[PDB]
Amino acid sequence: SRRRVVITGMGMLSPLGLDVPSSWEGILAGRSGIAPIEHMDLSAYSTRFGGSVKGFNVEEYLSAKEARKLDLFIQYGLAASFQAVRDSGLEVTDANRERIGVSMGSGIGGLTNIENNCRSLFEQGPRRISPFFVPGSIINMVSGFLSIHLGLQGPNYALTTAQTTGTHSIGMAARNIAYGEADVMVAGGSEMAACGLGLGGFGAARALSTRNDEPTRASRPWDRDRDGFVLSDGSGALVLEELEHARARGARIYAELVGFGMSGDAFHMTAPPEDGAGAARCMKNALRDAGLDPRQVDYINAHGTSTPAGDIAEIAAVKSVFGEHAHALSMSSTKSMTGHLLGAAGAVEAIFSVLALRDQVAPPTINLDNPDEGCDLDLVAHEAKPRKIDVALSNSFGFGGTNGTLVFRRFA
Amino acid sequence: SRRRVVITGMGMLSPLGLDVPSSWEGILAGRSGIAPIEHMDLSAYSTRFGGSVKGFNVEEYLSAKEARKLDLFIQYGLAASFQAVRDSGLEVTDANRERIGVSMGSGIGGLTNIENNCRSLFEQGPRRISPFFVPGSIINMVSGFLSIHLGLQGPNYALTTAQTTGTHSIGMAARNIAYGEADVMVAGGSEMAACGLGLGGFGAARALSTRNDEPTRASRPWDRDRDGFVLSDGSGALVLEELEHARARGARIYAELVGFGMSGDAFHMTAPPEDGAGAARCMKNALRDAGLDPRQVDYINAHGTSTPAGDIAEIAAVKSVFGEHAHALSMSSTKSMTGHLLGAAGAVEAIFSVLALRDQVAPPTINLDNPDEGCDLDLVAHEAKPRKIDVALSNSFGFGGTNGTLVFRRFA
Ligand SMILES: CC(=O)Nc1ccc(CC(N)=O)cc1
Repeated sequence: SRRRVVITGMGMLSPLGLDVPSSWEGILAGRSGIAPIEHMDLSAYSTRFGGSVKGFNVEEYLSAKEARKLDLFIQYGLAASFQAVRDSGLEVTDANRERIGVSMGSGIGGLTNIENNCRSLFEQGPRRISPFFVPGSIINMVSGFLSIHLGLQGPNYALTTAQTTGTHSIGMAARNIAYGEADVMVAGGSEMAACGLGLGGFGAARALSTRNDEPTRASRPWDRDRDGFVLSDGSGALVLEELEHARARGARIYAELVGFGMSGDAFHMTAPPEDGAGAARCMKNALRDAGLDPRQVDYINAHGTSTPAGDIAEIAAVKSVFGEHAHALSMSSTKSMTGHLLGAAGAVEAIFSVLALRDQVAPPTINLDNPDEGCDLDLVAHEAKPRKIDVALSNSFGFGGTNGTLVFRRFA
Repeated sequence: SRRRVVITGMGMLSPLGLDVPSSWEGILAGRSGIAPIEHMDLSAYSTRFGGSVKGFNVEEYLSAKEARKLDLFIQYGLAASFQAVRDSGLEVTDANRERIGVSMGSGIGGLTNIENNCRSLFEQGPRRISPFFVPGSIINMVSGFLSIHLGLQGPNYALTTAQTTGTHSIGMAARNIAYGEADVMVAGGSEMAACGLGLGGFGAARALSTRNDEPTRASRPWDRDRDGFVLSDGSGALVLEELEHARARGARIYAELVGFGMSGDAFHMTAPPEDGAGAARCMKNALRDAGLDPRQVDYINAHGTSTPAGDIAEIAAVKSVFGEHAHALSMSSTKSMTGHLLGAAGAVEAIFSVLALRDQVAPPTINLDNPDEGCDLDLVAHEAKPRKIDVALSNSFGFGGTNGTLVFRRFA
């Protein structure tokens, strides 16, 4: 048998806002968080824009001294996690601290720290590398720092499955609780790869939209004029909680996490297969996990990266999985507004999926001016759509052909 | 309901050899794999030695063309994965490809590659960044590339939990099989952190031994003259397999994986607590998971990094878990010979723990000339000790206070 898992707290930094309600307000308004990147020389770069976190104040969370030790991705991870725990009302005690764990991940980790320490290294040699370089840059330090700050002694780990990280982190945290290895988990991911290395790295693979003239129109999933993904920064964290543990302390329950699917394409290092066979297997695995029929799905938060191959594969995968119901569900890419937070994409999009359930509204796919060949599904073009949503899927399909799907259902 | 998990295949690059048998021969012979580093000028560094992989031929596994796109840690991860799969005798088919997954982790991932591309960016501009920078450097691409080469469509993910990565990777892969998410998993980790930022970063933290004039004597777990860990490179991979699946195909079974434990210290970003309270919680979780009397434990492969605080914390944790039986079991650190492979430490040491079971021998702790205050257990000083081993435990502890324990026993 298996215990049920609910969402009792959510936290976020995104290009739309410094918390969940501000981000969600921008999502439902169709607002873009995309703009040229500042305080950075991007002259020799073919992409000069992205989703930055605007006006983040780390000292709401940490002392200036402890923040100086930590890469921005870790700072963002901690901000979302601290928000999620506060949002949950959970009280950590000697009686429960061994049952409360953390799985906060990242796709690329501490590129900003690596960049700045490389500067020191090359210019002045190794003795100028920060003593906190390693612990302040490695991906497990959101889980590490959070556990130390709150006294969490439950399972303590971090995933790194590129653009699938956040989805896998939440799913595997849910499994921890279901199989009785924990009663509470903080899970999600964080990312800050709007360094030269991130824009240069993805830029070198010509993976990025180069629509520098109109950065807010760059991310246009399933639009015939799309030219690659938009790089974005931020974090999402959820408090996952066993249902009876949640009910006993009178927690506010946003939604139930009913399904987790994983698969590998085993196809290509960066490109999905044309027919989305891997994403189809993963969605089917998630629905089977949830004991649900494809007909019961109302809302999908797509991966929807605005890459020509990625977008088309996801249409193929949804038609294959959902057959005569594929047009009845609504599917949207919130990456049309946020851009692609890579390892954090799955975390913030799980939150948007839970909020679609709370508010009975499908977030828009903005910039869908001219759907491409075969993009004839309900993709919620331009504006939010109020509707019945009992069951919401969130998909993540990343490099190495690693796929994740989460199934959320209304709780009452 | 929970299925049993056996080891059918193992693979390894270590400072002692280019496979498991050659590495194991070194272990039983008390040979050091530590030598001054030759692959770069370390004259400006306070540490100029480590455990390098010697004579690695990537063209035993991959085309030179593919290898040139991949960081050494991915090459090392693929080499150990391919060895483990071949050693398993398992044949991938349309019938089973969806039931075979991979969880190969790293602490740091492609630091060398990211450093080299940082150098190109700074000296020459962003147009010199490799288009293979991201897929050739990020941690999930051991899992990704292995799945692509072998056609593995099961759960596809990667852990990054610093020096606990290998242990966590193996443990959670076992859980995937135990719970029915997969019948086979390739699990372990790989590390190549021996670049400027790696030796420089650990150097800046004053974490590394500085015994440059006698590198083979540098790693001296529990010795009163120890002065930090020795940085080492390589990979460990194991094929984990549901027991009936293994029996059904006539697989050679090395041992059964009966116990996995995790805990957080919630103590310090980098320092283990002196009393080993988190290590003790972790081992107790693992032993309860295995349904064992602690007195059943015959052999512990310690974390045994050769840091003052780490080594002593482990004696304290073992004494607290095992009481008087702490004086009956054998505990050794193979890090005395291999050094600290960081994210791969848990992977190679799980293999040494299985081979301890197959051959009925406790590997030595070499260089244990003067055991420190309170280091009065059977630490297998100097020479391999043939003895009865029914149950073997492998411990890892990492930055973020992250703890993993694996419990193996003989299978009949
Ligand atoms: C394996 C390979 O073809 N590497 C590669 C590295 C760097 C670049 C960027 C450049 N213009 O030189 C392009 C390609």
